[PDB]
Amino acid sequence: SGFRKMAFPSGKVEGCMVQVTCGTTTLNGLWLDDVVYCPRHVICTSEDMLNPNYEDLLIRKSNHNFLVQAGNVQLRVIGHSMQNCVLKLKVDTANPKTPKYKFVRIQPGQTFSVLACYNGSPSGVYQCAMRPNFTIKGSFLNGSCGSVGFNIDYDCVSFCYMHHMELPTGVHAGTDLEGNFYGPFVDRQTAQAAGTDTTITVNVLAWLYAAVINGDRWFLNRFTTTLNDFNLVAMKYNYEPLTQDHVDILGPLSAQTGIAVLDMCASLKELLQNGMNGRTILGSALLEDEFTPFDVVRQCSGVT
Amino acid sequence: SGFRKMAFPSGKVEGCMVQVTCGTTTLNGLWLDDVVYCPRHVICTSEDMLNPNYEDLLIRKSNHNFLVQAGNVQLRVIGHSMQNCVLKLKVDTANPKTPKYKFVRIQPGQTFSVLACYNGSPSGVYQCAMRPNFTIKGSFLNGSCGSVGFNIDYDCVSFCYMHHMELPTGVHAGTDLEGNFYGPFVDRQTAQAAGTDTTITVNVLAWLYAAVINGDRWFLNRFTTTLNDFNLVAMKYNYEPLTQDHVDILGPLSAQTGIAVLDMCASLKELLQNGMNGRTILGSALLEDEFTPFDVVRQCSGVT
Ligand SMILES: CN(C)c1ccc(N(Cc2cccc(Cl)c2)C(=O)Cn2nnc3ccccc32)cc1
Ligand SMILES: CN(C)c1ccc(N(Cc2cccc(Cl)c2)C(=O)Cn2nnc3ccccc32)cc1
Repeated sequence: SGFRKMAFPSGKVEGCMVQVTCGTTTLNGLWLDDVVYCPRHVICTSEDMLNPNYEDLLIRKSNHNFLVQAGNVQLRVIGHSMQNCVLKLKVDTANPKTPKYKFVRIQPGQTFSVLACYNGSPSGVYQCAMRPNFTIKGSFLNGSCGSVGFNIDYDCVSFCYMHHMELPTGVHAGTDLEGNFYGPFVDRQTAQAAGTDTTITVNVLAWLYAAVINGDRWFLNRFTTTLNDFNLVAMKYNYEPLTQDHVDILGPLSAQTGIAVLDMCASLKELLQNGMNGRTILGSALLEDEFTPFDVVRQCSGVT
Repeated sequence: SGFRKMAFPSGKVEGCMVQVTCGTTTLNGLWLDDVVYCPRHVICTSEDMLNPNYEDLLIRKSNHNFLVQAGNVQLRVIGHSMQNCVLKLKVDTANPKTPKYKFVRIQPGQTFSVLACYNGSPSGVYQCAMRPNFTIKGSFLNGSCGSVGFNIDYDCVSFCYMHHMELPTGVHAGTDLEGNFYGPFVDRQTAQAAGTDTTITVNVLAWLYAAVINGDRWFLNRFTTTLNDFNLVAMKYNYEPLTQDHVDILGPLSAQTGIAVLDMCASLKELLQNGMNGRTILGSALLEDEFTPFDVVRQCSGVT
């Protein structure tokens, strides 16, 4: 028992982290096979970021201007192309540490692990989620750009995120591994409003199921609710609407605990209307939404 | 910016994880050089755990009874010995993935990353701390025994913990890599009272410094305090006493923010006496104590 904000083992991803330098800008790159993926803003100076024409700035760059260093050894750039907001640097050597991989674009509410890197070197690993407003509440400093977000299914690493920027509000924005930004964000230094940060309702419910599985049962009440009634309360508290798909997704946790999904909803409704009253759930004083139902089942069953 | 419960990259430790089977018991082992370290209770059945005589149970075991599997390949056991509550299985092959390593016994208040494993396979990685009562609030299931807690300083992995058991209260107990249990715990299935779980005061202060560095400043007040006055309040709230050593340890964070340690103490004193009032600090509704001053400086500076 015990419930932790658990990240995937980062080893498979550490072996892909490289350093990319273009001009005076140094950031991180992901080396899978003979291609190095990195944020296209590697070609910019901090002054270029105000109003960049990436296609124009790119014409002034050749293969020999992109310095790729894997560990302490230089890689040879034999090609370069821009795909949306990422650069694909073709190197002459396939990464001998390349895991089985997929590039997946995740939806808001989905969680993933981030391996924060500086100069191609992994600094740390933490678990976070794509917010309903397409930002991530990460921990990134200058030089972390090109750090990736990922999931693992046994041996296959599914890359879902690459870090690009910190919005003025301290939140983070990035792309999927095809260069497409999550949400309406652009790689331009202009104030971009993040949007309403709603709570991922299905994930809070999953986390209430994890709490019951792990012994924390104080919040369990004698009430039930309907999806329509619950959603009225959820709207009021800036919680995402709960759908019948979310109810089905919570089926396996509902079976394991014997608590019907709408009974757990009524419990959640009371926690929103009454508060925690100085109490905790899984050592937390707030309702946690960065654990999906798949994450709870995974952590509670011991998937490796 | 952004502050996350960040774990060390787990790659160096994943390459040391092996599966140890003795009789019908299967748990994890740490393979460094030609030695596999594992909990001595690998020789027990769940019935033996009630009243085990490890030295007696051990006489009935030979090298060929300890099945060590690294990935999908078996390792040859050429020796075995018991050191306190750990078994050292001498194998005929040195781990080719052995990192630079140290075995260190940590003090309460210190944090480390745990790589939760099942059958020698890493399942996840999370950051936790040795509590003042020598337990860890981990996330372990049956079969996780032998999972290790560690720190990294560039390339040297300092192993500090090996998981042994879950106390009836859902908390965890284990040893250092020399087989010595943290605290008064014994590898025997008898109810063991964990002891008072106090808050690591120096770590809460470090985390308040991280919040100021990351923009959360609402809790900053116009007051100061003395160590003696602060400790009166800290005692009342089951917080560890703050020493002059802790004040010195918070020096670099006090310099970086311009907030004197006793001014931050007065801020902490008010948070304890008044509560958060429905507000958050670094996205948390409670005072976080599982980040040391070294962890804050590390995460805020970008150590790789
Ligand atoms: C390449 N170049 C010199 C450069 C320089 C600065 C940036 N920016 C500013 C910026 C640009 C574009 C858009 C928006 Cl909203 C902000 C970042 O936000 C980069 N960044 N990412 N995570 C960070 C955490 C802390 C500090 C900086 C961080 C990008 C590129
Ligand atoms: C080898 N053998 C068959 C065996 C079987 C059971 C255990 N015990 C019981 C136990 C023994 C000793 C002391 C105390 Cl307080 C409890 C554990 O606590 C083992 N364990 N570790 N983390 C866990 C999380 C969930 C479930 C079990 C977990 C140890 C050894």
